[PDB]
Amino acid sequence: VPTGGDDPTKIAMLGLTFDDVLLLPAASDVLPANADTSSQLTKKIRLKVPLVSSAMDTVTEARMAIAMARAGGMGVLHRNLPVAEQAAQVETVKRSGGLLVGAAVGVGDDAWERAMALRDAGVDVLVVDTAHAHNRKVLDMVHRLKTTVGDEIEVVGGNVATRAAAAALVEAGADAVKVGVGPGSICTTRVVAGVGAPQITAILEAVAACAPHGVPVIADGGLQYSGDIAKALAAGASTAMLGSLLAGTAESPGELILVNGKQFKSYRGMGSLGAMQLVPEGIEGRVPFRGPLSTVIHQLVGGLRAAMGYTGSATIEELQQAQFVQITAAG
Amino acid sequence: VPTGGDDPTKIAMLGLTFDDVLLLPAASDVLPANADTSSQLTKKIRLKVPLVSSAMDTVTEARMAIAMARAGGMGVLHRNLPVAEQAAQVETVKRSGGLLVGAAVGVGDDAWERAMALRDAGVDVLVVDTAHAHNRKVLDMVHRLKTTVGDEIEVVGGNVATRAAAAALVEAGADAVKVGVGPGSICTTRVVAGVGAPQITAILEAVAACAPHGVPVIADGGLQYSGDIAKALAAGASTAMLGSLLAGTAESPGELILVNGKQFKSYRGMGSLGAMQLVPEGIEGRVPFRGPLSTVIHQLVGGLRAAMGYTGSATIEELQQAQFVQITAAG
Amino acid sequence: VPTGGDDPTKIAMLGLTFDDVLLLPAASDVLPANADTSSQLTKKIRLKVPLVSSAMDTVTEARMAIAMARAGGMGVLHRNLPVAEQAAQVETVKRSGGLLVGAAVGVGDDAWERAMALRDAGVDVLVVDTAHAHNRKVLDMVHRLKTTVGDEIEVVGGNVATRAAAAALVEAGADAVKVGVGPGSICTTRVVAGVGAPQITAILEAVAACAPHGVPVIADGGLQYSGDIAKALAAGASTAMLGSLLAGTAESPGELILVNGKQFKSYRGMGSLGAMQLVPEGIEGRVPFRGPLSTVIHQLVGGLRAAMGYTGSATIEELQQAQFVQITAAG
Amino acid sequence: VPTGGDDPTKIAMLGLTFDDVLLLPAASDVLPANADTSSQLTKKIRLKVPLVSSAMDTVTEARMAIAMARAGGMGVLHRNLPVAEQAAQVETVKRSGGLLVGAAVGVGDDAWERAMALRDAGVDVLVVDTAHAHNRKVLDMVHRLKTTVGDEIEVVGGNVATRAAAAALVEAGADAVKVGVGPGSICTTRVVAGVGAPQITAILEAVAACAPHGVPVIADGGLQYSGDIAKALAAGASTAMLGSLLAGTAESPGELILVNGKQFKSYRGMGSLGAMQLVPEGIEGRVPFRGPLSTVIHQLVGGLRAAMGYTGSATIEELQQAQFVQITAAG
Ligand SMILES: C[C@H]1CN(S(=O)(=O)c2cccc3cnccc23)CCN1C(=O)Nc1ccc2c(c1)OCO2
Ligand SMILES: C[C@H]1CN(S(=O)(=O)c2cccc3cnccc23)CCN1C(=O)Nc1ccc2c(c1)OCO2
Ligand SMILES: C[C@H]1CN(S(=O)(=O)c2cccc3cnccc23)CCN1C(=O)Nc1ccc2c(c1)OCO2
Ligand SMILES: C[C@H]1CN(S(=O)(=O)c2cccc3cnccc23)CCN1C(=O)Nc1ccc2c(c1)OCO2
Ligand SMILES: O=c1[nH]cnc2c1ncn2[C@@H]1O[C@H](COP(=O)(O)O)[C@@H](O)[C@H]1O
Ligand SMILES: O=c1[nH]cnc2c1ncn2[C@@H]1O[C@H](COP(=O)(O)O)[C@@H](O)[C@H]1O
Ligand SMILES: O=c1[nH]cnc2c1ncn2[C@@H]1O[C@H](COP(=O)(O)O)[C@@H](O)[C@H]1O
Ligand SMILES: O=c1[nH]cnc2c1ncn2[C@@H]1O[C@H](COP(=O)(O)O)[C@@H](O)[C@H]1O
Repeated sequence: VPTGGDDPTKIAMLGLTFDDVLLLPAASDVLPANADTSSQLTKKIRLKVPLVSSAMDTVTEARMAIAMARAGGMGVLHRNLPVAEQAAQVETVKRSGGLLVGAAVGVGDDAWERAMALRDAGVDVLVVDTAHAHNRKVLDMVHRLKTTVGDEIEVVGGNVATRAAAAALVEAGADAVKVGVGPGSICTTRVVAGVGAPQITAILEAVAACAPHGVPVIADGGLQYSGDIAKALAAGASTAMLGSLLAGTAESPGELILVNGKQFKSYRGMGSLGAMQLVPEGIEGRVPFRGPLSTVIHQLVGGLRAAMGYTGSATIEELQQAQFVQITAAG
Repeated sequence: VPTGGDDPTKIAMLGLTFDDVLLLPAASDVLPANADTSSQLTKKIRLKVPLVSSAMDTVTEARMAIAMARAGGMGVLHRNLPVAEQAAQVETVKRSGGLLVGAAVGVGDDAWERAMALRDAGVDVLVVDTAHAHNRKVLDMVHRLKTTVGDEIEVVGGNVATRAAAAALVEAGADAVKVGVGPGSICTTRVVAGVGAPQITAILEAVAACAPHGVPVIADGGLQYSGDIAKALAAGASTAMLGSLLAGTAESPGELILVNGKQFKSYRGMGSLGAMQLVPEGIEGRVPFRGPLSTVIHQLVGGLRAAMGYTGSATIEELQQAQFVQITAAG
Repeated sequence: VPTGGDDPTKIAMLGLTFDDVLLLPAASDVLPANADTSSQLTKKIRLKVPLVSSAMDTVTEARMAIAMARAGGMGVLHRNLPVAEQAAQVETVKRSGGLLVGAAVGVGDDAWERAMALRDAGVDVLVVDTAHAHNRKVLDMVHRLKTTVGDEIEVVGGNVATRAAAAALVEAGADAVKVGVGPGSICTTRVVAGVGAPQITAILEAVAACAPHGVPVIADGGLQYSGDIAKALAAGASTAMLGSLLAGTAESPGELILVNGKQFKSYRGMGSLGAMQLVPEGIEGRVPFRGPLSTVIHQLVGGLRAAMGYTGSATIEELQQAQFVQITAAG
Repeated sequence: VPTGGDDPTKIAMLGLTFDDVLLLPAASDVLPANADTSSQLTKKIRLKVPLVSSAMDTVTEARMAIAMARAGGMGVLHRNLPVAEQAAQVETVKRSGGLLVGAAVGVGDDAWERAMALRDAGVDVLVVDTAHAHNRKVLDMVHRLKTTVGDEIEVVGGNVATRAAAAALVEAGADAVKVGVGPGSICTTRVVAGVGAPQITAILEAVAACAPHGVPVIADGGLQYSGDIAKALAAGASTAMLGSLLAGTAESPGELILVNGKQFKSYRGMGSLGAMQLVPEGIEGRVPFRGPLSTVIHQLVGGLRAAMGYTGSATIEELQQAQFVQITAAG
């Protein structure tokens, strides 16, 4: 084996991230303005815009979930707060009309009670929200939710970064599989634990397990540019979950911060010391202030529309069949 | 598949840019001073110097087109201005002697009228000027022009970045095919849409479709150094179109700008907010002031001549047969 | 041969370092808090924590060896000092309870006398401490020690970076093989001599020779993050030796240094001019002050535990079977 | 073809530079102090130290040639000066004892007269000094010199970067072949002409043509560290020619320059505007002042000796059989 040892499987794959690839232009009769950006969030729920906001306490509370739903996407309410409060945020979103909303739950002691309170509040999507879904506790939670409230509520499981892990969630009954172990902008898992999976390869592998069962993949983490949304969907994801790209917006939690004449907002990992309050796997940082969500989403969707025009993709299902070119460091 | 999924065609190629390769020296009896730099712009038009200036409003108006023609190349007049004015710039270039000149047209409502006004003004080359020529509207425009005014006017189509797209333009009747989707110095398509094609690979692929039909390829975008001109031609292009490298010159539109003691000129993408006035795919920037065009062209051609000496290429047609070595990031 | 010449063996391998790989998550029922971090230092000695401190005069004297043993690892006392003093440091560590301790010896004139004085002082591990163990003098020293004091003392040999070199140490009787030629943070061997071996590949190759004989591999040098510890063990090492990561701690030799408002400690290679006092193969540098050792070890072990959770490794022997993904420069 | 087009030979090789490889340690009974560093400069001339100074007007005049010879290497006197003066510098070196000395000649009108004046002055080595030796004029000059003065004078030809070019020089009668097109620290040929060949691959290819005919290869350009000398020799070169590494020394031409409190000397390409006085292929720069040559050579040879110890190379001929590991950008 060229890289050492005698086991060809020790280094299992070459992992590509978004920056490693570009979408190739293809024959197109699709104008960007006329592309259909709708896509499956879950087996039953289709969004007008294939974007959901991260379940983080510096990204999604009720204000963000309302704005996301109104822009045609969805918010996933974070779970770093009392059950009663999270449930009350779900109610607040429902007070603002017939708006879709999701909410995160863990697999800890209080997770089941949280899930039931969220169901009672009228939540549409429960997101079983872990760093590692390839685990019997997580698979059991997904399965139990699906068997208990699955007729009325769609159940997302995550996160995973391999084909086997995605397959396990599918078998447990997940209505969507969320992909991303280690790629987040505020993530330090790669350096703390040495664990991760570059996101284009992780998506390609998860989709290989999920698409044949009609289960949509949510690409979660590592998206830095609107072009990354198109790349993630072309790799086969059906939606993208965004943290950093939405944390700078007016609708995200937190105050404006002024440093050296420029405006920022705080953005922190849910595994940072601050969020957990220990061996943290995220940092506390800041992102540039970006203005209203509606405006940010317009630009992100605009980039996606451009990609759909270049690739001749009339729908997201067509974009999922687009081809890449791999690029070098020089590119 | 080592990079993920089970489809070997999902990642279709490894795309190389100029910085990824060097020309290998070869047996040579060619002195740089004696190399013949002439090359086909189109099937019928041969230039003394294989360089044309970009159809951009911070690169080519009448002054630049005149200087380019006099230096042995050609200018392509930009189309971000009224039809009457563009036509009047064509006339101005013709007032300055028997000088070749080209002009850009789109495929919009006013494009046909623009094309006819340019023909009436005496234009030599019409450049159907789009970001994505692999499209029925663009192919139809090329074909219609070629069938209508093709006896007197050469018709260039672009831009493309794949073999299939180049083949389509050839079949539509293009007299030259322009290659470059995403490589421009002021381009943000790669980050906004996630779309692009590294230029050495794009040229190699376009040439595979164009050379067998005797259709010249114009390498457009991404050329940063005189050495890149030689690389582009060696990959099989017949001419290079330059934006950034010519925008700093006296003959380009725009005033001198002084910042921190150094001289610059503005250089902006035609897809920047400023040029379009929205989801822009270019930036507004600045380039160092470079002095007279004649001097810049002398240096660029000097570098090309050096390459022809090292590779033993007496003509551009010989240079098109030269070989590369691929280099690493360290190189 | 694509890279030149006609000999496929001239460039023998593609060498990967820690930064080139990530651990892939796998099915897991292992909680990080419940993982067993114990591992073989040598054939007979098992540590609670798979970490030993470098035999360097800015990393390990008696204070560090005591703290390392108490944290569940071990210190290797440096040998840049008189025999009587090194022996006295061994005694000092033994005065502090039933604590494991190692000590370095060379292969020079005084090395045997040093080894015997260390044995008399009660040392548990002798580390034959060289930059290049693939040498008859080094192999002879290992063998002689093992045949003379091997019933009571475990004998480590190093350093190596190839399968053949590791095999030679195994045959000489080593109780552990230490791997690392050129990877240290303060090392300049790569630039001075042009010699080295990227550490993931070096570990994979050494383990291929050592594991079949039940000889543990100590990964020595180049570990910059807690995640690198997990990577090294997953590549098949049984323990990691740390210099830079422990040199910033309270228990390391040397005073606090204040530069530009921040706190540092000096950290220097044993092949630096200063340490040898000439063609040095190390630098004299500084590392950020890190606080108490106990705290640093907690964080390092915390990262390892996280990796064990993600990979489903209940023990270090299980972690040694984990798989990698290779990543690109972009990642 | 993965990188584009249908011709597998268009991109002929993957070119490695020094930074792309490391020497692998091997079984060794060689102490660095006892290695034999002697090596063939030409078929007949063996140096004690395998180093020659570049024929550049900021590196080698009589003072440098004397110091190089005394250190066991050789200087090549530059030719950017009148014939009478260059000849007088050769005489000056001969006045200082039985010291070896070389001198550069071109292939221009005055080159033959220069060569004869140098022969009359007692030169030992004539270096036919060009940027591209794969040329009938250069091959003819080499052949004519060898047939005319070859009994008393060794004739070096260069530069080349391919197997074919090296083969041509061998057939012309060269006593050594100098390798390096584009790698020099002050070289801009790579960006001006787009031409070059990474030096490890260039050496491997040249050696494939030269070693079977018993013709030594001189590695010229791109050596930045003492470790690069060992790499070049291991790739099969017999000596290394140094510009940048020797330009900072007391014995090089030029005055000390003080900028921002630090000491430098000027170092310029022979293809820079300044040296030629136009399309330059070198820059005018500065290098840190390094002190006496004797000291610099001691450190360079010290690094080489270290490499010989690590690789078990008792002689340079043994070092030429050493193996590499290829490293990644991360390494
Ligand atoms: C505190 C939580 C959440 N984060 S996080 O906030 O940083 C985080 C949140 C969401 C997605 C993430 C995607 N990649 C990295 C971290 C992500 C990391 C640590 N953590 C775990 O649950 N770790 C863990 C890991 C493996 C296990 C296990 C527990 O028990 C069985 O096997
Ligand atoms: C405003 C124009 C021109 N630019 S530009 O100014 O930035 C630009 C100009 C010239 C060459 C370019 C080479 N690469 C990138 C951009 C380039 C980009 C956006 N644009 C389009 O026409 N986009 C578009 C794309 C695909 C389509 C489609 C329209 O309809 C069918 O399929
Ligand atoms: C002074 C000592 C120790 N260092 S060090 O302090 O920089 C050093 C110490 C420990 C581990 C190291 C891992 N890689 C690099 C250097 C390391 C380097 C120089 N050195 C040698 O012994 N060199 C040497 C090399 C090869 C030989 C040989 C001697 O005789 C036969 O073959
Ligand atoms: C002025 C001289 C010397 N230099 S230099 O000073 O920059 C230079 C000097 C020495 C080694 C060099 C190694 N690589 C690059 C440049 C090097 C470059 C330009 N030059 C040439 O002779 N160029 C040339 C090239 C190819 C030809 C040809 C002439 O006629 C036939 O084919
Ligand atoms: O602390 C953390 N460490 C690692 N990943 C996190 C953490 N907090 C949230 N995440 C994940 O990172 C995603 C956001 O990534 P981003 O959009 O690149 O910033 C989130 O949706 C989570 O999946
Ligand atoms: O706004 C833009 N975005 C992307 N490409 C552009 C834009 N404007 C012009 N171009 C193309 O970029 C080329 C100039 O590239 P440059 O020489 O690298 O600066 C032009 O000839 C166009 O093909
Ligand atoms: O001067 C030196 N040059 C090269 N390697 C050294 C030197 N001194 C110590 N080492 C080795 O570098 C290891 C420390 O590496 P680090 O943890 O990356 O700083 C040590 O355990 C030694 O194996
Ligand atoms: O102007 C120049 N351009 C390119 N190569 C040069 C020039 N002048 C000298 N050289 C070559 O560069 C070598 C020095 O390279 P260096 O040791 O990397 O600085 C010289 O021995 C020449 O072969």
